[PDB]
Amino acid sequence: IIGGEFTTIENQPWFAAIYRRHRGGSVTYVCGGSLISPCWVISATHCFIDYPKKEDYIVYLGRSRLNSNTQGEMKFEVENLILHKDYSADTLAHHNDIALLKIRSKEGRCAQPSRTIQTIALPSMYNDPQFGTSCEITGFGKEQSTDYLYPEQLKMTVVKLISHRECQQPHYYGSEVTTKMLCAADPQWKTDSCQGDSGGPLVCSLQGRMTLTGIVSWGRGCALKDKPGVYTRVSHFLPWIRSHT
Ligand SMILES: COc1ncc(-c2nc(C(=O)NC(=N)N)c(N)nc2N)c(OC)n1
Repeated sequence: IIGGEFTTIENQPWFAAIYRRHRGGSVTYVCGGSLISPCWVISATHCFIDYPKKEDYIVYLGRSRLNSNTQGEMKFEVENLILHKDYSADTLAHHNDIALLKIRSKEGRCAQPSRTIQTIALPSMYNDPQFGTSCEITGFGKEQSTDYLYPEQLKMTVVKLISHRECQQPHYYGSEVTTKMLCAADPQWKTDSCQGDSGGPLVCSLQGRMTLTGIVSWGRGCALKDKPGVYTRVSHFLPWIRSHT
């Protein structure tokens, strides 16, 4: 997250931190996700496509920090790793950049909800906010594009929905963007998601309800003029989400 502000897990209690085991026992951060039900986290397929084996991954919930334990957190193995059959990688774009992780603990359990651990609602079918709507994004990704390190503390910021007609322009992303994608950005290009934020939530207030409108997917740079952040448009995948769960 370029710009924005620091936060803790209580503000975004559905945020999931996804890590990978290494040969030689290193554990590195991979991607954010969102708890949509006690046993299901949702995320981006591109996060996992190079290491598509479930035993390599660990999911944490209720965790506000990258390399220290947060009081109250729950740790899971991935019982099930579901990548979208129609995934494709463009030069920038990712199509169908959506994945599901089934989580179960060493003791064999799913998430118990708490002050630090809650679910996020999914949108109603094909129902998105108007462009110009402010939504919020969360993740452990870089604070600047040049940074080598990821922040140790979870961050969030605000970006505004951009119309497809507008994202569709050349000047912008041209045809790279599709109707199964959304674009969002700061009017000044002052704040954005960046590397490390992929798979995390884009949450919008919809009918007085906090709703998972998008999943951080791609962009050209972070926080640059005419290069919004691109998000998997969740309201176009509900049957996929419903079937595989
Ligand atoms: C050298 O150009 C370049 N720079 C950054 C990314 C980049 N962007 C994002 C992202 O989400 N950006 C955004 N929302 N604005 C991401 N999660 N990860 C990445 N590595 C990239 O993509 C290959 N290319």
